[PDB]
Amino acid sequence: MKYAGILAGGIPLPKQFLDLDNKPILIHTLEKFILINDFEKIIIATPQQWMTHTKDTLRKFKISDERIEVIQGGSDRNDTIMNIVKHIESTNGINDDDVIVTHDAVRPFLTHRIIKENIQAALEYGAVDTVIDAIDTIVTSKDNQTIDAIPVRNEMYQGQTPQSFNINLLKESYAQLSDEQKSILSDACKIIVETNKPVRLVKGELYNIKVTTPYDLKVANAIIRG
Amino acid sequence: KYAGILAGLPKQFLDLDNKPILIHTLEKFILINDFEKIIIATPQQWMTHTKDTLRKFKISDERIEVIQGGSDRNDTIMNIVKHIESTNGINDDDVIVTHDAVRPFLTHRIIKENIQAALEYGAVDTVIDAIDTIVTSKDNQTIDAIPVRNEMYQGQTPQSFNINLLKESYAQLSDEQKSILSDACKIIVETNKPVRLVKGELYNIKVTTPYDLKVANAIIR
Repeated sequence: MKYAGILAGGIPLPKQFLDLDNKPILIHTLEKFILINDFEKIIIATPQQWMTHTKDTLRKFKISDERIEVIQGGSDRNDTIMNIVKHIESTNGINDDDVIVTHDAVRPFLTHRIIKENIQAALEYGAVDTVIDAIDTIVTSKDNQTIDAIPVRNEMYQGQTPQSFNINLLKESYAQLSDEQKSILSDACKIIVETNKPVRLVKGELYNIKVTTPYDLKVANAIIRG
Repeated sequence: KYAGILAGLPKQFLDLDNKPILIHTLEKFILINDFEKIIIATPQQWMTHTKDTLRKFKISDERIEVIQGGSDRNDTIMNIVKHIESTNGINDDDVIVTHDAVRPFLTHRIIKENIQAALEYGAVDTVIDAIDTIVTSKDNQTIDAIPVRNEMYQGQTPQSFNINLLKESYAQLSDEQKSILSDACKIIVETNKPVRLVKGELYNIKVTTPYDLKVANAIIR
């Protein structure tokens, strides 16, 4: 079975509640998932502080899909994903072949194609990162002052989301980490990488941006109209 | 201090809010008086159009000169410095701020900081902190590594240099080696000199694709 985990983080107002053509970013994102019947549940995890606001917002914009549930997020991105896993486990149990497609609420421009390919790659390979080829040259620095290296450009990618997993694999790898590894690891796919399992790449889109700044909001208002 | 604006219908003539990208870029350099010359290097076929475009948009600065570009980006940078050499000579402390014409959103701050860093350290890259997690891959299919997030930056332009240092570094390499390293700061790196960082802006994008042009019109509007 296939599940969606929508990560709706905190911060005056979290950016997923900003308006994009008179509809909050969160609603744009959710509408993309509602149109795929493959998902058994579509779970929005958000800090307690924003839970009622999330529920109210879904109602205001006539979201009525019976698969949507709003739950409390965790202490970091990965703890939030594991809260979603525990919610699925408590309500439906977990099957051998279950996959979860996790995705940032402030990325409203992912496509049907991206979601369906994430599901298929998660079933085939167990772990999936959505990335694009680096738009600008990647430059590395250990001191925030001088160049350390300029790596080979065709090997560099910028990560987006979704990030998708066989759920049992994600549980086993998260259990396989160190309290320090859990403690500093802020990427979900790094959980898999660091327990030395393969992570497949799904190519994103240049417009699959994260809306975090005013500049992003300007671009997002342009994207939403095309 | 010299400006070298690299101009490869070419994308720098595409309209951005009803004014070509090249003019947007040039206007930021014209408002910095430190520059002794502002040189636009572009292929022969585009020199008069370039000149005409500057006249059409009331660019009236005696420091602007349009010269013939080179066989690649690095050969064009060296065409610029050789033009500077033939016209004015080179002083010990001369710097050049090189910049892509299709990056119209650089700021006064960025240019001024590029000037200080070139005078202080000899070589400078304009970069921004990586907005997304950087992932590496050897097969274009599976992750190889996820490097440390705070060490990752995205390179933009300007890239600015003490001119004698750049002459010396380009002279000590192979032109085949030069072309396989087409980043100017990568060539300085490979000639064993340090490169200082100046922080750009998230909007200091290059306008190369139709999608980029849409984003650029969104930024400006």
